[PDB]
Amino acid sequence: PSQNQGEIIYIGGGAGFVSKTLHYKSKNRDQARNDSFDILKQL
RNA sequence: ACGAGAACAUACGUUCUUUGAACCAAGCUUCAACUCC
Repeated sequence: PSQNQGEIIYIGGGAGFVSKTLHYKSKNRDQARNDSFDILKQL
């Protein structure tokens, strides 16, 4: 389902952690382990 | 047996007349009712 135009945004319907945040800038790996530690280490 | 004796510096009279504590000025700026399992 991408890319259609693409004019798509996520409105806050419980769309997810990575929808609400911004820090998948600017690589796949270090940001994934960063928020991995950040949310699911302290919980 | 005094340059002395007697003699209110007194009477009358509004600190009073006219005068906006005013003029200008957004309770506003930035925010996802949300994340996780």
